Amino acid sequence: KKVRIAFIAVGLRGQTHVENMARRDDVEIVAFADPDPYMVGRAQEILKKNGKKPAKVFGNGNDDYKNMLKDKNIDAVFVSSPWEWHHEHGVAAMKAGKIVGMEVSGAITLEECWDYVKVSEQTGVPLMALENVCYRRDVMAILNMVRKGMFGELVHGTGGYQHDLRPVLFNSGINGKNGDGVEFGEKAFSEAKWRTNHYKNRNGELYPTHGVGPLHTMMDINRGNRLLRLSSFASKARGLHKYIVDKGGESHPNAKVEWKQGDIVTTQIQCHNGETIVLTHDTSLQRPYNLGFKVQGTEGLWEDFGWGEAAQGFIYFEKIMNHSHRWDSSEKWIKEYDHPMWKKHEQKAVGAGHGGMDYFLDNTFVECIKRNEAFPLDVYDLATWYSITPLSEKSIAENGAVQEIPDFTNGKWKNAKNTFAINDDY
Amino acid sequence: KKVRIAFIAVGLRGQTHVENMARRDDVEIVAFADPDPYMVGRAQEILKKNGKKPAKVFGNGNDDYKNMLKDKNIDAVFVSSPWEWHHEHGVAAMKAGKIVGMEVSGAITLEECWDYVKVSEQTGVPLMALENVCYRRDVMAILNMVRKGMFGELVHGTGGYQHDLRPVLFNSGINGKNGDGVEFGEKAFSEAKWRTNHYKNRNGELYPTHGVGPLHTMMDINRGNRLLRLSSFASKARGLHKYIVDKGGESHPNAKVEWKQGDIVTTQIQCHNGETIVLTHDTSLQRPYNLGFKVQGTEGLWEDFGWGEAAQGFIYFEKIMNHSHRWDSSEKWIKEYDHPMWKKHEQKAVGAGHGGMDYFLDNTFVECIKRNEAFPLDVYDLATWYSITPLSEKSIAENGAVQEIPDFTNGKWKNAKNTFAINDDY
Ligand SMILES: NC(=O)c1ccc[n+]([C@@H]2O[C@H](COP(=O)([O-])OP(=O)(O)OC[C@H]3O[C@@H](n4cnc5c(N)ncnc54)[C@H](O)[C@@H]3O)[C@@H](O)[C@H]2O)c1
Ligand SMILES: NC(=O)c1ccc[n+]([C@@H]2O[C@H](COP(=O)([O-])OP(=O)(O)OC[C@H]3O[C@@H](n4cnc5c(N)ncnc54)[C@H](O)[C@@H]3O)[C@@H](O)[C@H]2O)c1
Repeated sequence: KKVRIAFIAVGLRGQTHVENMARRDDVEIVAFADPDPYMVGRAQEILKKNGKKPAKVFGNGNDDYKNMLKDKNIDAVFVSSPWEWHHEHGVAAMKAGKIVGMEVSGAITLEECWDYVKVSEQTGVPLMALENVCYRRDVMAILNMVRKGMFGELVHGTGGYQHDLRPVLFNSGINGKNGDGVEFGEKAFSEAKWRTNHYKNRNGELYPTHGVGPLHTMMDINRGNRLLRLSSFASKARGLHKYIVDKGGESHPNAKVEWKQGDIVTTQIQCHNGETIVLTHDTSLQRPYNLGFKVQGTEGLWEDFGWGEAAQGFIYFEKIMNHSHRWDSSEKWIKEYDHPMWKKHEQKAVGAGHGGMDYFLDNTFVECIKRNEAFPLDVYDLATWYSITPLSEKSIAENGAVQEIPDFTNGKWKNAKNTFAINDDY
Repeated sequence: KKVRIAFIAVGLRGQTHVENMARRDDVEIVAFADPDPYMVGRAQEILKKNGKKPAKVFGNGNDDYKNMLKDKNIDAVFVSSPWEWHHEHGVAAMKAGKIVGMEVSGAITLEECWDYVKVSEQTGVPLMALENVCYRRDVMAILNMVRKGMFGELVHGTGGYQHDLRPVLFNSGINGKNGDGVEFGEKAFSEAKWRTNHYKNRNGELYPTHGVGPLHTMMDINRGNRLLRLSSFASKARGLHKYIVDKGGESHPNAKVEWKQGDIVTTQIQCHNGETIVLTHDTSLQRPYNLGFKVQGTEGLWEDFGWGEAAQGFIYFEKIMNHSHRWDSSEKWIKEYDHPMWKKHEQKAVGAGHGGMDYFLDNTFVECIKRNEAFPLDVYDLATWYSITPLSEKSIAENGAVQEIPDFTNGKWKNAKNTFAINDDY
């Protein structure tokens, strides 16, 4: 009756998924696949901490996931691997008959986006885009207000991954430590080992899901609407070089690397039903954390400035606020229109509980498997968001030229219905 | 010894310029040219109120400015006419040997942008772009911080004319009244008479100067940097139709007009020295007033949410703020780094004084004439900002295709020096 789940990659983010599953007694954690013994060790400690038995470890090189996927007992897998490993891990999972929870990122190539959907359609094995910010308390509250008609008809939104990643892109290489050095690549630890190389070799919207995901759900993208085209402008890169000099001096070998990834990459996107979206990738500069959300329609306007707390935003509703022409604090609105799912299950995610928005994301994953129902953020959505990355890179190489975004649904977007957070349970 | 100034167009904005000049005893207001007797009447009342003698009125049709320009006593003129009249009024002014203060807007065509500069170079008569938001107290404070090196090297900025104009684009037609009806065109009053037609017939960045101007001064545009290219995305238009129905019912003839101007138009702009700029035109929807400024560099980040007051923003300076990773209120920073010009001349613009940012703008205009010095926002800048409009329209017609922005300076941008607000007087 319970769901048997394994993990491909149990690094820092895979470990969060391990803790979420480890806390549920409707899930048995069967196995881990990860070639790093230190990462596996803390994942196993998360298990011991929750009173669940250890997992079978597949730590023999990069290809040992192939052997874990032969386990017929395995129902579903979480893929929390580096960006370059996403496609290989997920399709091999679906081909082995394993339902996939796919961590976010962009695609390495446009080609893998199509291979996700086409492999999933052939195998009949569904895949969930694990976009956690779609389950952020304020975002879910705003979604609820949009559905209540409080924003009227939406015309425009903004959002973006705007989060200082300098302390994560560089470290010493010591296991367990970030922001303690200027090393990246083979000798560095966690994301510095692999993510930072993408900043050296590429220039584009490398991380579009956190900003676009909320807007996707609010504007019915792939569910009565879809994304038509985009154009990407990239600023110069200055922040990663400056950080390396300020932390580890001019004498470091790494002070010599020219970074291709501009500090700010902005992407304009046209939607079928008239809306427009602007994303911003901002990870190599000093700043507070803020994804820079704007949801704007004919009767409502919301803008945030924080990391998702009720009071960390501004809101204006003309007809409800007596045409005051002044921002209200978002606080009372986010609390009044807290999504039923959060109001019901709050104490599983926060307070007594744990995980926050991540609890709710992985809860949907598990409940969709148990109930044998389609994921609300599915393989078509993954492919769509993922495609923003290679198409932004092509736009930048073509000095901002407009790239057409493919329709990965082949017409299915027209009549598909929005099933994201449409009840209070999952 | 004093400057003799006339006015082409004395509508509501021209009247502000009349009041500014009327309050100075280093200026004599000689004449007005305006075919609307009601507008002339309140301009004359502004004169009587300040104890200055009445002006010669040239109110005989649209072409009566041509006769006012024959007055050899006239040193300079302010042009505060409708957008479609800007080019004709300004070049005729320069050809008559009159120094021009040009009100802001965009260009009707790309062609007039070149004609401004080429007429000014031939006649030797300079023209000032009257961008008042460049003199906004918080903006001037931020400019000062940028020049002090507090933001480090700038990579990115945002800004935009985001101001609910629905009550101005439609009125009854009664003289002196806005937001009191649903009429526009020949029977409507003030800006509803002419501006609203642009929303019917065009779709683009119709008003770029308020957002781009501050960034221009901070990034040294046309003064060691310049604008390379742009791409414009337009959302659907819904807000003007909705406003007409909510105010004057479905039965109005105007409920039938399909508006071409999308509610949100965003424009990405590449700068020569690596910076990028995103503008937003937002005038046909409910919202508080906020131009949505962002100034972002390697050591500082500023974002506003208000209409320019010290506390209406957030700021983060890594090295000065102990790497707190938290927004500070902009209040103490805007006050501490108040531009010397404001600190010195505060009481001429606010408190005992009058005009605010507009006092400082028109003060620079007058002091540059008296001193026979080049304007800091000159004819090349006008042409540049103005060009954003027709090029955005072309981009939207071409589904976001990238338009090259001309170099109106012909290489002069490389060695030209930033002279905007570089002293405490003008
Ligand atoms: N949604 C979120 O809030 C969120 C947050 C952080 C990271 N992420 C995403 O999670 C993914 C991983 O990020 P991370 O922070 O955990 O990085 P990490 O370096 O800590 O984890 C990567 C792990 O993958 C393992 N790995 C590499 N190749 C493998 C292979 N071939 N087979 C099995 N395991 C392999 C590594 O040994 C490591 O343990 C990325 O896609 C990242 O963008 C998402
Ligand atoms: N910088 C700012 O803060 C600011 C603010 C508002 C408006 N503006 C700009 O000022 C300009 C005018 O706007 P407004 O609000 O004063 O509009 P308005 O309708 O009140 O004024 C326009 C005036 O021009 C006159 N006019 C029209 N054709 C003329 C002609 N051929 N010769 C002489 N006069 C003529 C009209 O009779 C009217 O009095 C526009 O470019 C607008 O964008 C700037």
